[PDB]
Amino acid sequence: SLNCIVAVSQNMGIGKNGDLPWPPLRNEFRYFQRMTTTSSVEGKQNLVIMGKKTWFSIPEKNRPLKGRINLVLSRELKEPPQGAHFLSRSLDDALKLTEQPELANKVDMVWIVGGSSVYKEAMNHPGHLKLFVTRIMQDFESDTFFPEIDLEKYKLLPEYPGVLSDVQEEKGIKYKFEVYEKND
Ligand SMILES: NC(=O)c1ccc[n+]([C@@H]2O[C@H](COP(=O)([O-])OP(=O)(O)OC[C@H]3O[C@@H](n4cnc5c(N)ncnc54)[C@H](OP(=O)(O)O)[C@@H]3O)[C@@H](O)[C@H]2O)c1
Ligand SMILES: Nc1nc(=O)c2nc(CNc3ccc(C(=O)N[C@@H](CCC(=O)O)C(=O)O)cc3)cnc2[nH]1
Repeated sequence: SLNCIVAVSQNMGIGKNGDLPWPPLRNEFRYFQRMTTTSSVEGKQNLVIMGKKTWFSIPEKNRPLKGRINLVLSRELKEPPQGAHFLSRSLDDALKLTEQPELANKVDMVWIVGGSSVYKEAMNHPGHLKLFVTRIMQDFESDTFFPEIDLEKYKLLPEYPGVLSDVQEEKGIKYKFEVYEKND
């Protein structure tokens, strides 16, 4: 299945000057690490698809995201950024690549991890799509925003395996984990 994962502020912001609009939330990042890294199929890895700015928004010491196959999207870059496993010129080229048997046999989940335009194209992609959305319950100054969630297609699930639905809090900031789903 194809999955998006994101943390959004109340104003639906996701980035500010190539970083997150809020201070580091240690447990929310752990959640991101766990969901993207954990495969539900023994012996297979997970694969993350991300835009170019998101890739460089990750501290160099954490690149590539360990335990996961990192794929970057770019139309300008000649070579893949140092540390990336794959480069693709479009979202669909990347998805077509994950379906190649040499990959599919080693890959379980595909995770879209940003940025904005990558989120938008994926959420309108036809098929089975899940959105793992962390609702940060506080407005934050942002220059990049998450696109609209169409509630005529996406349904908020009341629970999901491995996700705590209770309100969380770190550094004084409250947030909750949500999961939306659509089929075709
Ligand atoms: N809160 C969160 O969950 C979250 C998640 C991710 C990112 N962020 C934040 O969001 C910001 C980055 O997001 P962003 O939307 O500004 O940038 P982005 O979408 O990560 O990257 C934009 C660039 O990626 C390439 N690209 C994107 N979509 C493509 C496509 N379909 N095909 C080919 N290339 C494609 C292009 O590079 P070229 O110009 O080379 O073609 C484009 O200029 C940062 O501040 C980051 O910290 C937040
Ligand atoms: N829910 C969610 N939260 C985020 O913070 C998030 N961030 C991005 C993009 N930004 C980043 C920035 C840093 C790292 C990072 O350093 N990841 C490491 C360490 C996590 C940790 O232990 O804090 C990793 O292995 O996940 C990941 C994504 C994309 N989707 C997200 N989705």
